[PDB]
Order: sequence, then C-alpha cells, then structure tokens
Amino acid sequence: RTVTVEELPIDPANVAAYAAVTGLRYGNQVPLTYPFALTFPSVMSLVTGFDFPFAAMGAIHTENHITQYRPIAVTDAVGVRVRAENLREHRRGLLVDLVTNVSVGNDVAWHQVTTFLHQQPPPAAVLRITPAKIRRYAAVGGDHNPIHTNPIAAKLFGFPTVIAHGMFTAAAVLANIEARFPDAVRYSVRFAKPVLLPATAGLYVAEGDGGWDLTLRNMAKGYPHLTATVRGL
Ligand SMILES: [Mg+2]
Repeated sequence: RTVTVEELPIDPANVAAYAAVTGLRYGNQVPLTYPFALTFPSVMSLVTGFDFPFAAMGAIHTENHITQYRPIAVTDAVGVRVRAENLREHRRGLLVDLVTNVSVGNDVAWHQVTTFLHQQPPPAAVLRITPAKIRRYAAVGGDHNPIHTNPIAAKLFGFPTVIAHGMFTAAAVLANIEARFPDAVRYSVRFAKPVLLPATAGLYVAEGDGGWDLTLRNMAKGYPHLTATVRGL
C-alpha cells in the first residue's frame, strides 16, 4: 500500500494552465494546492489497486490537509511517496486516508493527508463555476472522475448535475489571500455540500490569527460547501 517516484518533473505550462483556471497567480513557485494535482496519478494508482472494493470513479473527497514546509519551484523535479492508511467505517461508506510526501532533494517540502469516501451578508469574494471551467480543471489537473464532467455518470452516482472537484474549489478560494501566505503554511479543508454546476458561490473570510478562516457558501440557500483554515507554522 505504498507508491514511490524518485524524480517527477514539473511541467511549467501545466502549472500556468492550473493557475489560469483556478484564478491563482502563476509565479516561480507552484501554488500551495498544485501538488495535489501533480501527485494525483500516484494517489490513484494506490486507490485503484486496493485489494478490497473501492472505486476511484465516483469517489468522494471529504477532507484535505496540506502542510507546506517550503515552496516548490516550478523548475523543481520532485520525489513522491504515497501510503494509504486508516480505513474506517463511516455511515455513508468506507473512509481512507492517503498520505503524500513531496520532496525536493533530500528534504520534504510538502505534506498532505487526503480523505476519500467510497459509498457503501456580502461575501469577501465570488466564484463563478460553470461546467466548462470544470471540464477544463479536469483536463489540467488530471482528475477525470466523471461526476465532475459527464452528467449521465453524475446521476448514476447520486447527483442531479455534474459537481465541482473539491480541490478546484479549495484552490479558487485562495486567490486574493495567497500573496500574503508565508512560505511555511498549513491549509486544512472540510468539504460539505457539493457545488452543483453552474453555480455562484460566496466566500467568507475572517482573519483568525495568525492566518485565515474561510467558509464557502451557496449564495441562494446559504448552505456551506466547505470551511477551512490557513495557518503559518
Ligand atoms: Mg488542503
């Protein structure tokens, strides 16, 4: 239950296209969330190879914790390690933790815990999220889970329309604030109601220190799509 890549190259053109579609800045270091996408093929090879029943197609992303110890340069080639751990019963199904460590040289730069489920007032910003943009996020980020792109498959897996990738939303909400993030930062997200597409969602931001609290809501109905914290280390 362990995957390794010794020297994964970074494609800057992909980093640019990731920043464009999520609304983040393309600079010399990759966005804080970008290594989710970079290591995604490595995570899915672990998930798809689970001995027991657990399907990547139609899987649900419930929670995500990123710890960045140091930025990763767009020119870096990276070491990747993934392990899967903490199978639990939930209610809606099987939960599992996928734990990824991304290294530059001998050092761990970026550390993530991803939790998946197999089913068994005026805002500080506004996000417009269309099916087209998410079709584009799926191409660029490489998560082709069809609940985000194929309506017929979304229905089959329980949703009335296609939904946004949780990690699209988790990237997009950092747009304004990311320029003030320190190099060492932790970002914790709890996904709630899926974002049904197309949608216009409002982001609420408080400065609960030394950092930020975030809540993304559906604008008509007001229910939460996610809550998150950003903190310096
Ligand atoms: Mg996260």
